[PDB]
Amino acid sequence: MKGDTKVINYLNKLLGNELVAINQYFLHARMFKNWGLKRLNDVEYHESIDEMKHADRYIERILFLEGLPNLQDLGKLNIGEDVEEMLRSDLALELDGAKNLREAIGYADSVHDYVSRDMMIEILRDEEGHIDWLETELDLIQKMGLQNYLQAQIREEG
Amino acid sequence: MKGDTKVINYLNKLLGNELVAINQYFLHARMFKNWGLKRLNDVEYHESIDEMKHADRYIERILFLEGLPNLQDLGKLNIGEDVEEMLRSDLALELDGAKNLREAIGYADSVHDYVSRDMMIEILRDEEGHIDWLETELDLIQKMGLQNYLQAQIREEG
Amino acid sequence: MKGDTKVINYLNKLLGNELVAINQYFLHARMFKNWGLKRLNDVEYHESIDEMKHADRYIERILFLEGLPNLQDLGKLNIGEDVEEMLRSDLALELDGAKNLREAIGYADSVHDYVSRDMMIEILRDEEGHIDWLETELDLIQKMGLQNYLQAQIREEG
Amino acid sequence: MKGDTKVINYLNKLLGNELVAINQYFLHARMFKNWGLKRLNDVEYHESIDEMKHADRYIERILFLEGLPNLQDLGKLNIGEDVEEMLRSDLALELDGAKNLREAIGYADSVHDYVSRDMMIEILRDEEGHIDWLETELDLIQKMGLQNYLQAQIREEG
Amino acid sequence: MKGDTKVINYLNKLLGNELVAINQYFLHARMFKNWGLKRLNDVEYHESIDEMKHADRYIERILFLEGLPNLQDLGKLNIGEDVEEMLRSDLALELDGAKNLREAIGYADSVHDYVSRDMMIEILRDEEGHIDWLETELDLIQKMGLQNYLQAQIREEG
Amino acid sequence: MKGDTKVINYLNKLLGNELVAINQYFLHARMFKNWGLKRLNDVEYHESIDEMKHADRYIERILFLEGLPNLQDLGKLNIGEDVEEMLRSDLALELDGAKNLREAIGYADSVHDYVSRDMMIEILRDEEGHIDWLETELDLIQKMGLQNYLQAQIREEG
Amino acid sequence: MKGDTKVINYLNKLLGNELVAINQYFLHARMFKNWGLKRLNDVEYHESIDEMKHADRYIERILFLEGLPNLQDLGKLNIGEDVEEMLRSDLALELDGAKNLREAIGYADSVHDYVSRDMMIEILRDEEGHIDWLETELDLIQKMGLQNYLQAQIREEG
Ligand code: HEM
Ligand code: HEM
Ligand code: HEM
Ligand SMILES: [Mn+2]
Ligand SMILES: [Mn+2]
Ligand SMILES: [Mn+2]
Ligand SMILES: [Mn+2]
Ligand SMILES: [Mn+2]
Ligand SMILES: [Mn+2]
Ligand SMILES: [Mn+2]
Ligand SMILES: [Mn+2]
Ligand SMILES: [Mn+2]
Ligand SMILES: [Mn+2]
Ligand SMILES: [Mn+2]
Ligand SMILES: [Mn+2]
Ligand SMILES: [Mn+2]
Ligand SMILES: [Mn+2]
Repeated sequence: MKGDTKVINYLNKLLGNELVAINQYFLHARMFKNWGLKRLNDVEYHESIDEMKHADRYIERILFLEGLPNLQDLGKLNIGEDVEEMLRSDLALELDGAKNLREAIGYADSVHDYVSRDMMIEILRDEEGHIDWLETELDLIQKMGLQNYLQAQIREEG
Repeated sequence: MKGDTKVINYLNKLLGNELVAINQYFLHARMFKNWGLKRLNDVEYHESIDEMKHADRYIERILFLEGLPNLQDLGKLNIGEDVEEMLRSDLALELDGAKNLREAIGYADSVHDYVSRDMMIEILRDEEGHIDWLETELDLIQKMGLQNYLQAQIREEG
Repeated sequence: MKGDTKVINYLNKLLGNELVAINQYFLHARMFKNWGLKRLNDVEYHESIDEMKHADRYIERILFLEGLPNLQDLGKLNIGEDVEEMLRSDLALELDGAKNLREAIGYADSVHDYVSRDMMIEILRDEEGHIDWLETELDLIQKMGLQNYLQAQIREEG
Repeated sequence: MKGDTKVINYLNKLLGNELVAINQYFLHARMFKNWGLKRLNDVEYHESIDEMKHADRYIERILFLEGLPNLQDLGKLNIGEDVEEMLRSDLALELDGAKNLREAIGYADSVHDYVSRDMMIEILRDEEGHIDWLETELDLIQKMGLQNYLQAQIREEG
Repeated sequence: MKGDTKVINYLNKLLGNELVAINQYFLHARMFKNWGLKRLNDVEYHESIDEMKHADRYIERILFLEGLPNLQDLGKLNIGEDVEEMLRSDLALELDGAKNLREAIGYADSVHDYVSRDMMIEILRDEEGHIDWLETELDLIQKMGLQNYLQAQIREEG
Repeated sequence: MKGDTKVINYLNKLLGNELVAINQYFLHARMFKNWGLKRLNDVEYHESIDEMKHADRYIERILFLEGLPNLQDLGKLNIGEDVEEMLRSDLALELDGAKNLREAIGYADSVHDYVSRDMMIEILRDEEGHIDWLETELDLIQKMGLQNYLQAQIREEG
Repeated sequence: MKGDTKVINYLNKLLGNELVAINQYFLHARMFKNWGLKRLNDVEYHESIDEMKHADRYIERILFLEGLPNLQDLGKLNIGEDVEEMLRSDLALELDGAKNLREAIGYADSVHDYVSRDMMIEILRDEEGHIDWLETELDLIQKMGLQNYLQAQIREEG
């Protein structure tokens, strides 16, 4: 079905954001894994899989709307050297994505693409949830201290 | 454990190949899906997941060997406009990867990194398997004709 | 138990026929498999296993009758280059075997070896069944056309 | 996929070895069976089926590598007249096959056909296992004496 | 089957390494157990059992190859007085074994003993895995501090 | 808890005996296995595991009693060249161990270490049981003759 | 049955020791419980129940031996004010009981009351086990520090 051109560009810009989040969350998960920090490996791997699934939703909507998914442009990953710096790059990436999402949702709404808009509010709701996890971890590091925080990651939660 | 520097570069060059195969196989799967070609969507999606799992094996080996995984450089995707052109870009990508793998396996062997070498022979064995599927499909297109070939893709196999 | 010498030679001549049918049906099954023609791989592999089991019945009867099984002389395989030519070499091999069987059954009967005779009528009944499958396929190729025939082989029957 | 010509010849030379092992192990199994030596019939029949499955692996690899399987040339079977002579022909055949395999594995490795090479190391591992069984039986015949050895074969093991 | 003499010596040298690892890992497990450090007792006991099973693989290969297993020469155990010193003697023993293994694998390969070679790459892969556990523990001790590290060992993981 | 010094030395002398029994019973089991003598492999492997478990009981008692387990001194193994010679070295080792145990039990009793004493009477009871098996086998070899005895070992008991 | 008078007095002296251990372990369990230290409540409550069951064994043996159980004399409880002081009073009580037990076991043995003697070696074995737990806890308090030790007691082990 023929979509609005500027909705298709927002969808590609947003898909482009997911492509860096997938790679950055996946490499952080495996870095935490290699350090023995199992709980951090499991939560970050899951966030990686969520972004994978978001990228898949945009690829499919762009194709239905008769656009072309751009999987060729990868933005700049910010890895970090320690646990706290790694969790802050992630919080910062999420905060930018949420910002681009707010803008795209408002545009899709103004051109009456209500289905693309609802897709994006669902993805925004998942991003606000990752933002909540990252903020609480970063605070817990300050409150219990890094050595206590690292000790809490070596066994997995349920 | 400290790995050989040139083994760590081969592992990153190879990881870099998987990153384009993941994106190119995933976008081809979803293009076939949008066209109604369900069987082709299912096989190409599975190949995408295999490359995902290969990329994960290299990320973990590079980290143990004390190197840094490069998830920042994405090579050039070659998408294609029709079914046959899409399957040929995939066969060509696989044929190059197999070529780089043969070279890396030989080097890892000469520096006695037998575990990195065996990991790569396993991945090479999976790639030869994707090469076999792609070659047979491309031949079947010539033998039964494209309209018959497209008709065979609209329901999924088991 | 001491068998009739000429019955033991018919049994070896017939065993010799099964040894080429086993190899020719097995190589055709794997050729069809490599071409993507799964239904043809499954039926020809099964015919190969039937001939295997026939060869086993003759080996055991020749040994009871105090003869020596000849597994050393392999006749000339006629492979074929395409689907239709491959199925016609098979039909032709079966038609010759059935001819040698008719002759051996009549001889075993005239020397009163009724058990060797009944063994051979059972094997003849299986060969007439392979002849029926091969003839119907060769006719279906003419009636629906080769491209339609090849399309029907890519998924397996039940 | 196009294979190295000399790898395809080693694969055919090896397939040719399996074709005599299949026939020689199968006829020995049925000879032991006719003599009442059930345990020897069961182990030799199983070795026959293993060679069958090895021959199938080579036929499929040669076809993928774009060669032609040679199922037309059967080498010379060495049957034997008694139990010990029969088991020694088998040990001798296995010892030759292992020798040709060592040579082919080294060549496949030097042309970087690591998947054909690994296939052959797996088959070599099964052949070393048959070599172990045959050597132990031949020693047990000397240690307990032939009449005791024959008595041990009349019921099947588990 | 008659093996290469120098392969049989590498196999005995390597068996000799496993005999000290078995005793050193077993005594460390029981020392950690006596100190209340249950998680460390369980992981080190399991490593002890792996070495037991490796020693068993070499004993059986040397016997098939017609050599004699040397279970009479025990090298020098390095026990350690505290947790960190104990884990570093283990890391150091593993690093030496891996070094002797790399050398033996290359020799077995050059004499074409591909089955003894593959046995050793499998054992090398298990040793690289123990090396990974030991390195991560030694780093976690530095990152969370010894009192936090000791507190994490008093209950067992799953 | 602080143990008596001479009790801790008896416990180490005894642990030292178990370390040769473990290695001598394990190598005899695998030699019988390689010869085809399965029943003898299973019983001797089990005796090896019992000694393993005895060595573990002494290591743990010495540690509680505040001593140091000596796993560094391995005595002289007496392997043997044939079945009967191998079983007699085992009977002789057991007979010595039982002798050292009788002496240690009496000493532990005189210093009132009743728990170390009871541990040792339990281990003595297991050793008298291995002595019974070895004596009966050695007699059965004389009564039925070696060729009959070897024939009885080729299948496993229950 | 009429017992030896001095065996009956040792049995009452020992029963008298269990009566203080029951009360001291039970009050310590409930004190740890009230402080939130659940793991310490569970282990000390179980030790209390073991002493209960020991007191029951002595009451029954004294009655069979025709003596009178003395449940009227309670010795002096040493409670303690903090966690470490409480665990040391317990270790000290156990160490005295073990001392009286060693003496009684030797006397019962010299008058040939082998059944009363074996009853007491079983109880001694349980007391050495409580001694092991108490010593390891007291060391863990020094090694991980009291605040880490108290944090580890707030959830129960399995
Ligand atoms: C173009 C970007 C990618 C897309 C669109 C994508 C999509 C997916 C999807 C849809 C799944 C299945 C999710 C589910 O469980 O329901 C998946 C799984 C997975 N992906 Fe990706 N992925 C991408 C990139 C990557 C990369 C770079 C890696 C990193 C190595 C990766 C690793 C994985 C892994 C390990 C799994 C789990 C596979 C399994 O065992 O099932 N993916 N991905
Ligand atoms: C002397 C000729 C041969 C005889 C007498 C023979 C006999 C047999 C028999 C009795 C079986 C078991 C049939 C059943 O399932 O009940 C069998 C299975 C089989 N044979 Fe043969 N065979 C012969 C040659 C071959 C050859 C040349 C190949 C080709 C590679 C082959 C491949 C197989 C395979 C793949 C199976 C199935 C094995 C399994 O997975 O169970 N056979 N054969
Ligand atoms: C010549 C060296 C040794 C060899 C070849 C050896 C081999 C084995 C094998 C094959 C097993 C069974 C593994 C399984 O669970 O699958 C085993 C178990 C065991 N070994 Fe050893 N072992 C050796 C020395 C020792 C020593 C010195 C000790 C230390 C006291 C020991 C203690 C044990 C224990 C406790 C088990 C578990 C037994 C059970 O409950 O099943 N082993 N060993
Ligand atoms: Mn997202
Ligand atoms: Mn997110
Ligand atoms: Mn790949
Ligand atoms: Mn691939
Ligand atoms: Mn037939
Ligand atoms: Mn037929
Ligand atoms: Mn074979
Ligand atoms: Mn074989
Ligand atoms: Mn090892
Ligand atoms: Mn190891
Ligand atoms: Mn013992
Ligand atoms: Mn014993
Ligand atoms: Mn008590
Ligand atoms: Mn107690």
